[PDB]
Amino acid sequence: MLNPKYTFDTFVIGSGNRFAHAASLAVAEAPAKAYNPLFIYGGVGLGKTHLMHAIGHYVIDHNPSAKVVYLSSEKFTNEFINSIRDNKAVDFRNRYRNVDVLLIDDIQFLAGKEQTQEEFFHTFNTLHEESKQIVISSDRPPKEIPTLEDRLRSRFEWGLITDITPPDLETRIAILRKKAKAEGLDIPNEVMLYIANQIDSNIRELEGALIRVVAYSSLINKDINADLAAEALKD
Amino acid sequence: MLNPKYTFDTFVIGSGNRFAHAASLAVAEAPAKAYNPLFIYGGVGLGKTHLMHAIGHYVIDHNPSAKVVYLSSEKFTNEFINSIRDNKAVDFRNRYRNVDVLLIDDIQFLAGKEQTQEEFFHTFNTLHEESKQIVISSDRPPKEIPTLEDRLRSRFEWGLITDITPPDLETRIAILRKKAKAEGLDIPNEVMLYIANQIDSNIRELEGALIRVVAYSSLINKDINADLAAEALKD
Amino acid sequence: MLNPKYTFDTFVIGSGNRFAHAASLAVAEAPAKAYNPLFIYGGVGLGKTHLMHAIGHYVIDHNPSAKVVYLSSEKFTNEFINSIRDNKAVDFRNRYRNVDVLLIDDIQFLAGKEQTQEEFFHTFNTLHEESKQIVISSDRPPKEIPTLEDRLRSRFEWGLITDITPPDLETRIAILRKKAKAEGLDIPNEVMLYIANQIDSNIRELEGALIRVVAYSSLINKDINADLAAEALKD
Amino acid sequence: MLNPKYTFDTFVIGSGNRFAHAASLAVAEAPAKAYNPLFIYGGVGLGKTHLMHAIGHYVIDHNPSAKVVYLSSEKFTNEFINSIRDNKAVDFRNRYRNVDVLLIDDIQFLAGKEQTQEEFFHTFNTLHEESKQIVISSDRPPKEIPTLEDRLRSRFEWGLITDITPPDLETRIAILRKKAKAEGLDIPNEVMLYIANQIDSNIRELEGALIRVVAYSSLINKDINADLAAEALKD
Amino acid sequence: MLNPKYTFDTFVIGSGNRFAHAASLAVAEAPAKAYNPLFIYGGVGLGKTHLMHAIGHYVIDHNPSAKVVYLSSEKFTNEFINSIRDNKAVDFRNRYRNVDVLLIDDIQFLAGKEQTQEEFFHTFNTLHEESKQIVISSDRPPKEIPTLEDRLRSRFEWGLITDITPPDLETRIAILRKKAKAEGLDIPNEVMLYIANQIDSNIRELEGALIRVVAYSSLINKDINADLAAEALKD
Ligand SMILES: Nc1ncnc2c1ncn2[C@@H]1O[C@H](COP(=O)(O)OP(=O)(O)NP(=O)(O)O)[C@@H](O)[C@H]1O
Ligand SMILES: Nc1ncnc2c1ncn2[C@@H]1O[C@H](COP(=O)(O)OP(=O)(O)NP(=O)(O)O)[C@@H](O)[C@H]1O
Ligand SMILES: Nc1ncnc2c1ncn2[C@@H]1O[C@H](COP(=O)(O)OP(=O)(O)NP(=O)(O)O)[C@@H](O)[C@H]1O
Ligand SMILES: Nc1ncnc2c1ncn2[C@@H]1O[C@H](COP(=O)(O)OP(=O)(O)NP(=O)(O)O)[C@@H](O)[C@H]1O
Ligand SMILES: Nc1ncnc2c1ncn2[C@@H]1O[C@H](COP(=O)(O)OP(=O)(O)NP(=O)(O)O)[C@@H](O)[C@H]1O
Ligand SMILES: [K+]
Ligand SMILES: [K+]
Ligand SMILES: [K+]
Ligand SMILES: [K+]
Ligand SMILES: [K+]
Ligand SMILES: [K+]
Ligand SMILES: [K+]
Ligand SMILES: [K+]
Ligand SMILES: [K+]
Ligand SMILES: [Mg+2]
Ligand SMILES: [Mg+2]
Ligand SMILES: [Mg+2]
Ligand SMILES: [Mg+2]
Ligand SMILES: [Mg+2]
Repeated sequence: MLNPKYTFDTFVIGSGNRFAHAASLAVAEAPAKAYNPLFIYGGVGLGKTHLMHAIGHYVIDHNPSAKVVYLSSEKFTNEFINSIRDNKAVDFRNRYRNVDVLLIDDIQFLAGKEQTQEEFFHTFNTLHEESKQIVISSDRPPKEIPTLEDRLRSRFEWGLITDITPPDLETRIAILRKKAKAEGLDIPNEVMLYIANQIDSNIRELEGALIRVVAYSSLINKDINADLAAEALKD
Repeated sequence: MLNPKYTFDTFVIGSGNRFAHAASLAVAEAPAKAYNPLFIYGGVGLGKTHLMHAIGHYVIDHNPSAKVVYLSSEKFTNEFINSIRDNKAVDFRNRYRNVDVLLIDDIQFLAGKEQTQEEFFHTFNTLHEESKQIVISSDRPPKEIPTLEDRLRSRFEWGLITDITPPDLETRIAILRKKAKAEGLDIPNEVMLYIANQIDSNIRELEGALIRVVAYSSLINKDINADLAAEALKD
Repeated sequence: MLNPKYTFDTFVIGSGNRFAHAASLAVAEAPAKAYNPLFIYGGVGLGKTHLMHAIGHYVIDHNPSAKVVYLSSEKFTNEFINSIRDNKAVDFRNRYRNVDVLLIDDIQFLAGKEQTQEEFFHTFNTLHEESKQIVISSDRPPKEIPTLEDRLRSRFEWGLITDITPPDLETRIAILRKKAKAEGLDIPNEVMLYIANQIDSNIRELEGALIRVVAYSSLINKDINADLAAEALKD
Repeated sequence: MLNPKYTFDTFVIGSGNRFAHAASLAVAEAPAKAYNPLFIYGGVGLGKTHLMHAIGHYVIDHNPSAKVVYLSSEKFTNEFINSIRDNKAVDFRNRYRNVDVLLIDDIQFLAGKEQTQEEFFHTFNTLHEESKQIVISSDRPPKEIPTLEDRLRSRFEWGLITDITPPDLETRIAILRKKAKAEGLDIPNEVMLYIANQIDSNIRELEGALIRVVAYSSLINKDINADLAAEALKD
Repeated sequence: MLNPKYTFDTFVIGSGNRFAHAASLAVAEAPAKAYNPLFIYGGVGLGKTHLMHAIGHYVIDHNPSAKVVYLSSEKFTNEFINSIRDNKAVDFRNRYRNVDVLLIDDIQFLAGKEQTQEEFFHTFNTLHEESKQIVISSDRPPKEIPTLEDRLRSRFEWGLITDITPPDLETRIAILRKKAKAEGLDIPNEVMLYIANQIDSNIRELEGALIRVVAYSSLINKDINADLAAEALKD
């Protein structure tokens, strides 16, 4: 279930993510003991899911008996709605109310879902009173999620809330050198600089702009440089 | 489900398609470990579908367990809309969210299909965060697909993007020669030159010209030469 | 569904239709495995529809388990538009995308019909990719059909195109002789020769001129000869 | 729907209309199995409509399940254009394309109605390939109808064409006697002979002459002879 | 709608209007069953319009269910041209093709209106084929109306034509008597005989003379005598 590229070690710290990283490690090192719940929000492609998976690995790599479960809220909704239609709701509860860490991603996808919101509420309360770790990610802070009840907003606000903001030029370059290290790549700093300057959006667009430049250098079998990089990225 | 005619074998490589060929061979050699997702775009009849079936053919033969699925985005839409009407959404999701390689063709037909775009978003995230191969083809790069949410455009720009451009005279001649050898046809080079020189459009029109010339030869029982070829293609 | 008077047995082969007839029979004997698609074009009354029924009969008679559908693009347009109004698009698609042989007459009636063009595109792609025979006819070649997208034009050009031209004096007579033979009639050669010489337009006008000669004869109850003929066809 | 005065029995056969009569009777006796289509043309007031209603009477009397529709091409035009404005085109098609016999009068009023012509085209084709009788009347041969496409002219010439030419004096007398007999009148021969001699135009003008002679007789309470006829028709 | 003073009860029969009167009553007693159409022609101020209104009143009085419409051809022309501009021709056809009796006055004003002619043709055929009464008035017989097509003039001649000729002295006297009885005046036969002798033209001028003579008498305050009449009309 846990993408194995998404560790603390592959996660680059910058000003924009420092809080969320420190909170995520606090929680990993001391599950249910440090911050419960941890609520992480922020814009598209900024590492929410990466951090959530990093908390996961850390906890498992340190307690092989720990029942650790990641899933988007869309998947939590689908399994729940199913258990009602198939009358096996008792089996959905024995699953999700007895995990040791619950990592639930993108809770904004519960908007306009009266029933799944309620079931998430009862799941949240059970896990909290049983000293289990809850980690929720969102694209926006609890106040800005519509159709949400006070009682549920109130529990999202009860632990630590951290935001993630987009990285600067320097941080984008550090994210580029980190993926390049991961595949043994010798790349000039003028290239990274050039790439990071064009792509100031999400680390996916960024990750992708690098994959291209390299793959192209490989096809034409020529050394990587800002002349090549710019050619590979016109389109 | 896969065309036996569309393999890496029957695919002639030229300057217009070298990138997409290499990318597709890499993806095929290393499912999910090389480029994920791979996104291929280009004009009419230049080998996108062929390259996608080529990836399928190779993976199934280097891993007879792998679940490999090819479909147009229009079939993905129809099957999805159906699954909601006949209240079997769980069966649609069991299939598309649990494949090892998804080959999804002509992604632009999700233009202005808000529900299906969202269903494809979650399908994508499930497969990518579980190291499954996504290959996506389009008639255009992600920045140019209308209605396309920016949430997906980004996921399309996150792996490798390759385009294919129309093959030159030399590659068209080589596509003709390759089709002829496969039907066991002995055809003079001057005829392949004649055909390749008149048809500079798409490879579908190029195959059609050869089929016409062969059929008109067979009908008038005369050996294939450049006078016959010009006679058979006048209209 | 199919005209029992429209078979290979009743189709007269001349230089003007040798190519279309040869193609139609190859398709009929080896469906999906000789030429696919087959595109037949030609002016008014030259046996396009006759040849498409003849392929229907041949395939049905030789494989009773084959799903063979003949229809005009006009009926395809109305059945589609209707399936949309009645929320029954899925019933349409289950029919036209699962046949073994699609015989679709007069595709020029899709000029100006963008929604149905897209629907025929998707039907074409599904049938071709699943090794099903497509046969399309037209009053003109693909490049002369207005409003057609390049992706659809290219699909019409990808198999064998065959044109039909107006039959010569020898073939007109052969056609008159064949109609007469079927209708138990007995007619001097000078009569066929006179009719054959006067009607050089379409086989409809030709059949019609034989029908008036026979009818004028039956009326004034005198036996058929050149003088009666010229009297009958005085127009 | 049909005129009870317009039968084969009430129709006076001359040499100018012998051929239309025979063909009409043949059609009536064997619908869809004798002449299909039957195309009748001729000048004003020579019994085209009479002959069409006569076909309709004969078929309905020998087959109560037969669906027989008589209408002018101008009524076909107004019902079509309305069915488009009122979005009920499928309701018009259900009517006209499933009749057993279609009797359409004065086809020349389709001249300059390119949309209606096309709908009639598709109506013709549907009715023809399902073995339904078509009967068309015109004031002129298919060739002489302006704006008519080739594909439609060709279909009008595919069956039996029959002209009707104005009646001779013997037939004009034979007809005046039929109308007089139909009203139980006793009228001297010299009266018919006088009228038939002064009126050589259309049977409408004949009928109106007899009506004037007879109305004048009854007004001035004197018997009908040549002198009174001559006095009544002075203008 | 209609003139309450134009009845059978106020129409003075004489030898000049005998035939037209008989025919108009014959039609009124037996709508669509005695003469269809009825064509009335004749010079100025001879009671054509009066007869047409009298038919109307009689039909309405004996049948409250009956749809009777009187109008000038000029009102028909204008309402029809208006219907085309306003795209409401369907509304024009609904009105005029579904009446039980159509009284259309002064048909000659259709001369030169080729478009209105055709509309009146089709209207005529529809009313006629559905056994509705058509009454047409004119200043001249059909052959003398210009621009009229053969097929329309034919239909004007298919029924009864009645001419009206100017009235004699006895009838002029009787008309004056009847107008004078209507107003409740004691006018000596000497006066009526003076007016009738001097006014031999149309009954409008005849009515005009009486109105002057009466008004002259009212002003001078002198009983009406034949010398008072001579001076009143002196100019
Ligand atoms: N700080 C970081 N260091 C290294 N890689 C990073 C960092 N932030 C993001 N990435 C990479 O960027 C990609 C997107 O990260 P992800 O964890 O999916 O972001 P997200 O905020 O969860 N996106 P979304 O759900 O669309 O709003 C992954 O490949 C991450 O490893
Ligand atoms: N490089 C090539 N060598 C051999 N055959 C080729 C090549 N490129 C395309 N073809 C053939 O061309 C035809 C069309 O290829 P296909 O892969 O369907 O193109 P496409 O890019 O998918 N077209 P479209 O989906 O309309 O934009 C097939 O018969 C292929 O076999
Ligand atoms: N070669 C032929 N031998 C015998 N009959 C023929 C031949 N060609 C045409 N006909 C007859 O001609 C008539 C019209 O043929 P059909 O196949 O309908 O023409 P088409 O090309 O489909 N015309 P159109 O659809 O108007 O563009 C039918 O009765 C056919 O049987
Ligand atoms: N041969 C005939 N014998 C008897 N009555 C006839 C004959 N021909 C025409 N009539 C009568 O003439 C009148 C008009 O004939 P009809 O059948 O309407 O002619 P038409 O050819 O349709 N006229 P049109 O549409 O203006 O060209 C009717 O009253 C018919 O019954
Ligand atoms: N025979 C009649 N008896 C009494 N009044 C009559 C007679 N003929 C005409 N009139 C009167 O004369 C006037 C004109 O009659 P009207 O019916 O309009 O004539 P017309 O033929 O319609 N004229 P026009 O339309 O100019 O060609 C009205 O007041 C009628 O009542
Ligand atoms: K709740
Ligand atoms: K949708
Ligand atoms: K050669
Ligand atoms: K094939
Ligand atoms: K359409
Ligand atoms: K299309
Ligand atoms: K047409
Ligand atoms: K005439
Ligand atoms: K007219
Ligand atoms: Mg995420
Ligand atoms: Mg493709
Ligand atoms: Mg045809
Ligand atoms: Mg008629
Ligand atoms: Mg008047």
